[PDB]
Amino acid sequence: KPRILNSDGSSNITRLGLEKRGWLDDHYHDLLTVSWPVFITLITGLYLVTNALFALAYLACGDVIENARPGSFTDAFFFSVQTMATIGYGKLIPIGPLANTLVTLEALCGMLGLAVAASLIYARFTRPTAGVLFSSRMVISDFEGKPTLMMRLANLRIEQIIEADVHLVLVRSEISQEGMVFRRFHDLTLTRSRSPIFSLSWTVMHPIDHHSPIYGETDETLRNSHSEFLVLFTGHHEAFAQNVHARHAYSCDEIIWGGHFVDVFTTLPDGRRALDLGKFHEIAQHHHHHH
Amino acid sequence: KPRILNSDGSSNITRLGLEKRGWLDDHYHDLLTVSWPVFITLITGLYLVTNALFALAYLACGDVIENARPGSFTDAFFFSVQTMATIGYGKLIPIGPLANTLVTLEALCGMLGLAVAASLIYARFTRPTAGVLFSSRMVISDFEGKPTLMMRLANLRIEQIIEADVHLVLVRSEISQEGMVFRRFHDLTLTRSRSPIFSLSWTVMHPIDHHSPIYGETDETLRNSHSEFLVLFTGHHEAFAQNVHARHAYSCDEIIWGGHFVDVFTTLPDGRRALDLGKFHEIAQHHHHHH
Amino acid sequence: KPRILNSDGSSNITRLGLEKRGWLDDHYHDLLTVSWPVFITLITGLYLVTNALFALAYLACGDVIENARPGSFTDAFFFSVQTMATIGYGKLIPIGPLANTLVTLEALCGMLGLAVAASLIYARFTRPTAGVLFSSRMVISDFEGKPTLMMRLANLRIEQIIEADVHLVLVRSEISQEGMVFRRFHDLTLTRSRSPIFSLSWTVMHPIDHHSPIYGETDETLRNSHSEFLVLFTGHHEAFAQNVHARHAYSCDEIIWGGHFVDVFTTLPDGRRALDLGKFHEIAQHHHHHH
Amino acid sequence: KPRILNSDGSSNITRLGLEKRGWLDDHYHDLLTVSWPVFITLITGLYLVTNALFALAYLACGDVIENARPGSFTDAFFFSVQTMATIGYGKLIPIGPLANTLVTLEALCGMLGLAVAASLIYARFTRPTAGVLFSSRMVISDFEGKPTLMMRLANLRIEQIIEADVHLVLVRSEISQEGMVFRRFHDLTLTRSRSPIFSLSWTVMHPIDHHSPIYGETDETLRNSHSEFLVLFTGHHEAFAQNVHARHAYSCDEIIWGGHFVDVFTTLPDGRRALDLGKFHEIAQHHHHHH
Ligand SMILES: [Cl-]
Ligand SMILES: [Cl-]
Ligand SMILES: [K+]
Ligand SMILES: [K+]
Ligand SMILES: [K+]
Ligand SMILES: [K+]
Ligand SMILES: [K+]
Repeated sequence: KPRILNSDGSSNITRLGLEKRGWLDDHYHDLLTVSWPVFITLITGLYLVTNALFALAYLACGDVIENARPGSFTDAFFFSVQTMATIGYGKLIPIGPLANTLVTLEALCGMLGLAVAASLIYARFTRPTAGVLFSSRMVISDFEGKPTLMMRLANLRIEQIIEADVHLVLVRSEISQEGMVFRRFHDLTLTRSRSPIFSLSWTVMHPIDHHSPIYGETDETLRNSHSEFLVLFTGHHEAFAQNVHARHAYSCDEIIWGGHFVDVFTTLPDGRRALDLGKFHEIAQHHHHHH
Repeated sequence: KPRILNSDGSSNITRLGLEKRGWLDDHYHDLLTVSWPVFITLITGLYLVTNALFALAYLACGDVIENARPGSFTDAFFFSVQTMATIGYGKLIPIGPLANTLVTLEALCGMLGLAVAASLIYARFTRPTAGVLFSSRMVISDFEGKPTLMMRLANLRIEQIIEADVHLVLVRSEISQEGMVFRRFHDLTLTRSRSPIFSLSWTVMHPIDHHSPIYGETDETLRNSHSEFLVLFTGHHEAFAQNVHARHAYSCDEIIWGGHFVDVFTTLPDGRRALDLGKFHEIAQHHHHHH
Repeated sequence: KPRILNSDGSSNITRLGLEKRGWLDDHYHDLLTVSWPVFITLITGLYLVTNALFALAYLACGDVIENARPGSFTDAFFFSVQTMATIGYGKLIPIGPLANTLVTLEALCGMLGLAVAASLIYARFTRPTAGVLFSSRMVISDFEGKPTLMMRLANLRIEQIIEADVHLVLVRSEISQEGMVFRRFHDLTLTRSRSPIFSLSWTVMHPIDHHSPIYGETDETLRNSHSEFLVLFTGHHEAFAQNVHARHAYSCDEIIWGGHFVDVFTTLPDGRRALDLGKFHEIAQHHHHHH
Repeated sequence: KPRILNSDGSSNITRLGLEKRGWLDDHYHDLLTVSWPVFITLITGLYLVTNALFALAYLACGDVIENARPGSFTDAFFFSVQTMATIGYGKLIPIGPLANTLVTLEALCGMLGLAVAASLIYARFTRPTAGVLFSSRMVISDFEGKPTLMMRLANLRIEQIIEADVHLVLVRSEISQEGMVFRRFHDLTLTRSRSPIFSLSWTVMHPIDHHSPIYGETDETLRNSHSEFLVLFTGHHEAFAQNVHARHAYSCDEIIWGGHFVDVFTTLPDGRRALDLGKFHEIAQHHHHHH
């Protein structure tokens, strides 16, 4: 049993091609992902090499930086750094027609330099994360007189997410009248799918009624169709004053028949009502007798 | 009677944990909240203690700043300030291999320095506020032949909010067939929940009909379930050319049975039609006779 | 007959209060509206006064700018300009403990200076406009066998608006069973309210059927209720790769009973199919005979 | 047979007018479209011709730049470049009342200069692209016992698009009871129009049932009405942490009656499950016998 969706809801499918690419994915399309400290290294790195190059560029021009040593790389490099940052001390003024032309070019570079560098930082850099915890398991047990598929999520930060949508989706292999076998998605209807203010915990619920794609199914039948469940969550995070997304996926064998999530809200001596996420993945079962 | 939601719709529940944190909540996740004047202080402060440091850094290098006094902090500090701002007067040029290397590092810093500082300012700094006033009370009284749960809201600014949604929500403790007591959310249907152009005042209305979760309830029964009402409002503000959110919460004892909001629109000698928010929280009751 | 909504769908109602204000409406809440050329003046202006002040600040410190004339404002001012821009020529270096402290403060100022100035520009400055033309009139005439309320809109730019929503809304004075007279909004159902790709012209249509709030109404009855129609349009503009909004309002006497918009699409010798907005406000009527 | 919508869903219709323009379309309304390398040229170019100008401006003032040659353009130009970038070496200080006034003006320019330049870059520059491939053809064939209009789309990048909407739309010429011929849009209902996580491939499907605008139509009848199909796709791209849009259009003769898309998912020796976009446009037909 290989898994079509990973737990984080990434696709396992291998992709085939080697030709074109996202314009701007990389001309984030193709930096704004890797960790903060790394990001800085890269910009730092790029900052140096760029300078050390213009440095190399002045030298190959001659002894054309005043008050500089003959053909010295450090002196020049620092003049470069001193040109690009736009520090312009003066002691190291340019010389002639050429050096000066590299100057105005080098200034331009550090200017855009700064802009791009600003864009990234803001882009990140923004992309905020949702701090949403999904339960490691699902359960099917009775609620309001129906067997109900359930799972739950928690908000890991103190800030509030408002206008929160969850979508719970069955994915499985089906056969058509026409004898074609395909992979189909079903949007399980939830007792409730919109929570206007998500702040603590949320048990999402699919009553398996006669209208449910999983009516009359069992573990065995679910495994036969290699059924999986995909959960997508979204919301506007008060913290970032921005939007957030989280996904997660579950396979059949992560569905506990009969289970009940343990209550996650507590009452305490200090602070009264509380919420203990230590219990978030806890599920109760009734264990049957042996002989 | 302790309150589960505060008037501002913040949650009263105590949260339990002490382990992880929002990546970027603080690496706004963890500044862009505190007041303008404060923000400036902080950046000002940071600006100083970063300079003073590099200052300390040059000194611990030796008498390595030219035209500077021996081991003087002020002179150096100013050279720092003069390096980071990228002012580069020149009179205070760096000395040797080391100082110069701190320089290029210090320039980088003030560069990102500027970018971050720009990001924050724009981030704020944006997050605009909705200037929405909620009535201090709710009422239940007859409209179009049904008892109706009502409350109202007003736009506190001259700008217009377009595409405005309100969601009015009953939260209460219920018992399931299976003898489990939980807290449930109901979306009260509104005679109208979308207002395409919100500009003045808006009375939001829940006709308590047979389909209403509060059909046949009374003050007594509402208190019994510790019922609360949560209101979320959102919209695109023409002002900021951006989105806005406001919430508020009400308990049972802020529902006035029989009350009628007072009309808030006026006709006047000058300007004709007007709107008086002075009367926004005013509610009419019929008082019954004593003996 | 005074008008409750203006043609541009602004509210005519006078607003009453004089106490609080939008935090950031103005601390755009309270610049990013006035025209480009004006914007520049203001920043230019602000740029000068700020400098001329720090100038005044150095002087009141003494003859503390080197190579400057005694107590001269121009010299100082230029040193200020030379400090704030972070030009730092050098010929005009600061003097002592105090001047230098104004320096680091002045640099900070021009830094934020630049950031704010950047934020605004981007904010504007963004807020893009929709170039949407609304017809000066509405018409009620027969379409598909029903009298139909209609009006139309055109896209004034070459770019495309995608995902376009229009909302057409009756506003009028009504009376409740309970003898209260209020102003009510009705969302007229449109044959079609979503146009996924708005690019040329769009006649929006409300079939007055038995379900319509304006079933059996007439000019006379519409005027009695001081009925108005409010139109809100929104969409994502391909141009700005951003969102856009437009509104407009119509009173009774801008509804032409019997009228038909003139066809606005043409066929031509050159370019074949065309679209002539010169005809956009043209309406056909049948004029009855005299004696 | 001329085509009303092109394959990319641009409109073929000629537009008529020559009077007003988008405020900011160009005052992106009217730069942020042309290719990266080009963009840089333009800013580079602009950077130069703004400097050369101020250069010309100083000269026409006299020999007013110190340490500069008499009336030399290069020297001045570089002083310009050295003023605008805010490099401020010093060796080339300004002279008198006038030069200095051009200075503070030139600094302002390079300041806004930088801000605008930063805005554009971020604006671009953002507008991210969707990397969505549409099948070159449509098909009508039986699925679940109904003839079904189908086509499919694929994600060309490794990143995921979440909350993806597709809208498939019949456009054709119709005649009203009132003998008026117009162009009408129909929203074909899809067996599924929202895909919460689009990542690989998606066959979009319109079961032609009794409720379908294309019930009982044929190639002949479709051509008669000059029917076209328009597809709009949108989604939030995880990559850019932003939104994306793609459209495409199809005419009658790009609908293959009886065809079946070839399965695009594969199983392999290495990596097991894969997806081959090489087969994306492949369609199966049953070819009938000759004599
Ligand atoms: Cl499907
Ligand atoms: Cl209403
Ligand atoms: K400088
Ligand atoms: K200098
Ligand atoms: K500088
Ligand atoms: K300088
Ligand atoms: K000097």
